[PDB]
Amino acid sequence: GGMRIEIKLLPLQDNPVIPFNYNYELYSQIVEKAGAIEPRIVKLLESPHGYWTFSRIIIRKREIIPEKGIKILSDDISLYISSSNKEIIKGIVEGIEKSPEFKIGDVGFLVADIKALKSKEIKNVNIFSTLSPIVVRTVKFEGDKLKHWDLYPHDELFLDRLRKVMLLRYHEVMGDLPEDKDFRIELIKFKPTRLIVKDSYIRGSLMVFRYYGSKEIAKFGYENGFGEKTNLGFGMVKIIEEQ
Repeated sequence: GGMRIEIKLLPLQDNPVIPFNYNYELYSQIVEKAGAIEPRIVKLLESPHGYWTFSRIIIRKREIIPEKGIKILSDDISLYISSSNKEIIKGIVEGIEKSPEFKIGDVGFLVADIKALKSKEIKNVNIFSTLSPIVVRTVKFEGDKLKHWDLYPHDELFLDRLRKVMLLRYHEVMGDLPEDKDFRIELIKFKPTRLIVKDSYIRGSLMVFRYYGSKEIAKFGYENGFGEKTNLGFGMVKIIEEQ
């Protein structure tokens, strides 16, 4: 069943401005903290198959400062993390309880609280909303090397690519392919995003979509994120009753 948690963050400085592209730095700290308590889950945490996922830092009141970052205008800040593997979550929770400080750019944060969220029931039909951008890629030509091409819901290959990615990740993480491998989605809301992850741009979709199909895959995406690069802080979604 895995677990989903909410981490409340308290900035040490007032009205700080954090950079927009903090994914790799945040990812690194979580892995570093979890590894200190259980070196054996580091391999799972760093695997590109996405054994877990995390959201973007959710700030209740923010202001986008072009060419500077995100200006925090509130102490109500949350970071959500999820995984189908309870052992991963316990490693992360314990790791953070022991080392409660996070550095995002030049802004420091203190973990103010860690709460387990209720894992909602997953059905054959669900309305999902992104907490972090969904990344779905394909391979396109670029000189003498294969370059990854980021897709969006309006792209013809999006759905088939998403389907393949989910099946591949499910096999690696769960151990075998899901009995029901089929699903479709219908876009409700959409906005493209671009983020630098370590040294490269990763383009994804912030979106609200209705999912139809395989319950096994819906549950997997809900717990481990939809799409690719989930362990780097992508593809996390929440369930909404109607929106």
